[PDB]
Amino acid sequence: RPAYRDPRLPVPDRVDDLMARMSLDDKLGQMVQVERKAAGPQAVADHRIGSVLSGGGSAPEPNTPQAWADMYDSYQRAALSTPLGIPLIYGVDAVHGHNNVHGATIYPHNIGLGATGNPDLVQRIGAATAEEVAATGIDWSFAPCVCVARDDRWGRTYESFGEKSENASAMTSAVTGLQGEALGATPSSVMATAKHYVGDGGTTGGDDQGNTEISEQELREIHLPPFREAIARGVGSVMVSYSSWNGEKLHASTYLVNDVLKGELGFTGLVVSDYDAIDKLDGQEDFTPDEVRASVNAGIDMFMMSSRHEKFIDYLRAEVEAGRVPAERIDDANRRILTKKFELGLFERPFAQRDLLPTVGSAEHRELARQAVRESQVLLRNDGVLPLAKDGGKLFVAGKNADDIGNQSGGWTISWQGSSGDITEGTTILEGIRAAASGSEVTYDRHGNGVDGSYRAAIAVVGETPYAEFEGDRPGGLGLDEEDRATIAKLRASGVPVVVVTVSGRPLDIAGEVDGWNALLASWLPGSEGQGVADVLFGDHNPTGKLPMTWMRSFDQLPINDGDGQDPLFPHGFGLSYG
Ligand SMILES: OC[C@@H](O)[C@@H](O)[C@H](O)[C@@H](O)CO
Ligand SMILES: [Mg+2]
Ligand SMILES: [Mg+2]
Ligand SMILES: [Mg+2]
Ligand SMILES: [Mg+2]
Ligand SMILES: [Mg+2]
Ligand SMILES: [Mg+2]
Repeated sequence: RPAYRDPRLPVPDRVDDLMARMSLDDKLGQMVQVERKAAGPQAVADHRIGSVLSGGGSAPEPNTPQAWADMYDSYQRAALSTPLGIPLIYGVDAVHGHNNVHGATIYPHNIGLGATGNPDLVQRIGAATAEEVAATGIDWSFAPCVCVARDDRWGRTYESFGEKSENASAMTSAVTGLQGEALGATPSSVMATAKHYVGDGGTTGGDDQGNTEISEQELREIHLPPFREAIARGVGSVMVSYSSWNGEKLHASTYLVNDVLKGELGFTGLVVSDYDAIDKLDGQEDFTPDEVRASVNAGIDMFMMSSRHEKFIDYLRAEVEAGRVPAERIDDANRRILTKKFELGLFERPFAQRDLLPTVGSAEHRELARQAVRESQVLLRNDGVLPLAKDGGKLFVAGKNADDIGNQSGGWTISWQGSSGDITEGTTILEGIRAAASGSEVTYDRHGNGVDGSYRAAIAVVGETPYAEFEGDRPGGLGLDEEDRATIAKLRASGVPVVVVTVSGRPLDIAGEVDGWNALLASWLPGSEGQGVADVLFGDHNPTGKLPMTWMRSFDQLPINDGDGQDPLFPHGFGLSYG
């Protein structure tokens, strides 16, 4: 009988009726998103908490798609038992597939997706990702990063679709895939998150969580446009950045968050903080009442925290009681959060859609991922060695990234940082090479040992190991490590033609060596379907990818970006094909 329980009522009328019935404590609870390790289902319900997230690597046991759905439903049952029965919204980083879930499809990271120049493909990946997430019940992915990465030293360069605002703006089609045209319209609708607002790709030195020291014009012309496009597509959520703009923390920027994002850009959705982001406002651990006040009054609606939910609620209650946070600010945050819960259909269909569990890691989704692997490959040098024949002559394969699911997936794969090894279901690049050259003997040695002049070609799959966020900052350099250079030198010493394949999250500093390589193929972080690399190597896919970042002649040029007058090794948009 309460109007908010009427599923035929317009959403704003349902929101009005529910909020009319809420105590201040109910409203404070809705503004909390707590990490699952800090609060089980009962505690989430006891505090009337609005949201739970899994941080990177935060899986139930066992890590299976069914166990995630069970975990989600367990939290939801408790939330539904409260006096108002406001359903929980659950968030997760599903940033290249449902990447915390073992056996989920792992798509190329954003930088390779930007290299495809194919927004329709990115949209299809958003839709397939949303299906695999909705199978586990989770309602909300912290994706896409619409960050415009301007300094390759940044540990999140690979989460960026490219260095040009055009790149990221075009790829906000990921939002349309994840959400559908209308949030909640289909059962696999999953709320998307434009992140991180704003300027995370512009920090000085590419330092993660750093300071973006640029004019308002530069901020608006380079970093803002992808947010505008995501909003035009109906993005349900925007996540604020840890970084600063001209020394002002984004999480305290009333101007950028309230005045520009909510006001000028007219964003009507849910503004969420980054993880324990208010804690970092004063540079000291934990959050103070001052940090709560500053960030709530900046206009943020929901606060993502690793623990201390009861302390957050107590602090915010006191701020509201004292009038330092106006009552309308709490109501604005609740109207935005509850609206998305109603739009997502959570008051009608709160539980995991287990009919979708068979799609998780399904062949059709892996075929889509393989197509993204193919199109993300960027051919940068080729003297004729590529494409390799399927003629039967012996091939040699080497490199620490040749036969490693985890290395080819990079960060945010099962764990937060990612890791090396066979960490989820997929096909390695070496396995794709063996299958492409199905009539050929294929010798593999990580370090190139055993290669000789009897081989018709040697393939060295080198580059980075997995990282995420600040752990991936590289102020010290981006050259190949000593193993990669030793292995390539061993292969070149055989006199055999050498194909170098970079598995990396960004351009690497290779200008001093590249002239010795018969071919160079940039593969980025292709994900679980490594066979798409062999598709290009053997000419099944004539390379179509183009560089989404300008490729340095020297580490000393960073930051290097299209139009800055510097002379690059390869310019933005560069990519060879077979001719
Ligand atoms: O892109 C930011 C991401 O959403 C982050 O907030 C994660 O949720 C957290 O780091 C998980 O450990
Ligand atoms: Mg599907
Ligand atoms: Mg759901
Ligand atoms: Mg750093
Ligand atoms: Mg603090
Ligand atoms: Mg495998
Ligand atoms: Mg650049």
